[PDB]
Amino acid sequence: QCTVQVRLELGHRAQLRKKPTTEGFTHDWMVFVRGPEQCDIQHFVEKVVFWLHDSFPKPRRVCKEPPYKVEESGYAGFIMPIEVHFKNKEEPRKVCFTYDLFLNLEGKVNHLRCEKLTFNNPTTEFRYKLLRAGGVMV
Ligand SMILES: Cc1ccc(C(=O)Nc2ccc3nc(CN4CCCCC4)[nH]c3c2)cc1I
Repeated sequence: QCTVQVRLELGHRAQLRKKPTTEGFTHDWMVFVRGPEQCDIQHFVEKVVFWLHDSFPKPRRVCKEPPYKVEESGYAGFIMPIEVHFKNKEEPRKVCFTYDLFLNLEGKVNHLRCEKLTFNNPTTEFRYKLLRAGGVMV
């Protein structure tokens, strides 16, 4: 009976371009998954999959190593599913967030969403990956 908590930070920045691109993109944005300061989520994260709006080319964007992010331009916000896959042999194998990639049509957005994962009775192997990433026993 051991519990290990880890923290993920999901976020995005978005800025209204001074002048739109020749292709009518009004906004640059960047979305990411990371750990807090001094933690290393690559120890227990296999890959992060960002599911972009179906209008984007290759909207299944995968990062297998850090940084777990996508940098894009576009013209609108949307709801972006983000799957974080674990280096876990048992359940849960992954967690899915629905991320609100919203834009400020009149300027800049800099948003952070903090997600605390609780793993009950991880395998010895996966427990090792969580604590090495900076996870805490509860
Ligand atoms: C409700 C909605 C929200 C966002 C988009 C959008 O911005 N789509 C989009 C579609 C294609 C794109 N292509 C780029 C520019 N490239 C993409 C490939 C890598 C280099 C940058 N940005 C793109 C943005 C479309 C809709 I309707």
